[PDB]
Amino acid sequence: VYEPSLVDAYVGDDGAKKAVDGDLKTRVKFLGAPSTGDTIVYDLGQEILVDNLKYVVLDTEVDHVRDGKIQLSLDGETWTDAINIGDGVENGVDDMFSTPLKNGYKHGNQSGGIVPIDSAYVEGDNLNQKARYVRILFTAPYRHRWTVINELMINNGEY
Ligand SMILES: [Ca+2]
Ligand SMILES: [Ca+2]
Repeated sequence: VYEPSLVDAYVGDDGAKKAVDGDLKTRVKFLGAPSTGDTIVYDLGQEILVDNLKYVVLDTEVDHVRDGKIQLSLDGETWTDAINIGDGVENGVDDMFSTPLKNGYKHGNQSGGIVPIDSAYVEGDNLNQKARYVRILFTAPYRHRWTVINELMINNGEY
């Protein structure tokens, strides 16, 4: 069994381990704006029955995903939807300074104590998926912001 790690991304980053370190306060920035079809891909380090997936950022984070799918895979061949973000249509520049709450994210007080109150997240629940890899797939460009991840949280961080 191995620690999770980044295996592919559309752009360089300021420390990819920070997305999967189990610490909702540490965050990685991917240092560019996404285009349709771009991905960020992590190895989970072992096969896991994924019941719950959360993508967490701060509740004011402007570098949140606006249009994309967070997907799971067991084999690197089939990717299965877990979380849908946005409508798949490019947002305008008017959305550049929006918080994640403007784009359908939940606030931490909705999380039953799992996500801090000052943070926002999207979630897939009751997923019933076996997985070894997780990715963000961008379904539209957003030229005005980069991408930050505080955590891709698996099964609420349980053992
Ligand atoms: Ca983190
Ligand atoms: Ca959109």
